[PDB]
Amino acid sequence: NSDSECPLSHDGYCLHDGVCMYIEALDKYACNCVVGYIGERCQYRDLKWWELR
Repeated sequence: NSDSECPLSHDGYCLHDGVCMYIEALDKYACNCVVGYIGERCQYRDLKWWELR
């Protein structure tokens, strides 16, 4: 479904960008702020781009 529609809330649920995407009628939630904040719901490191990748 690519369900990431939670407008002002995607950036509200989280911190330094906030993005809500994983649900998919599975009630999932991956919250991916920015390459510099990712942990459970974006708050640890730049794992995504620099640290791990």
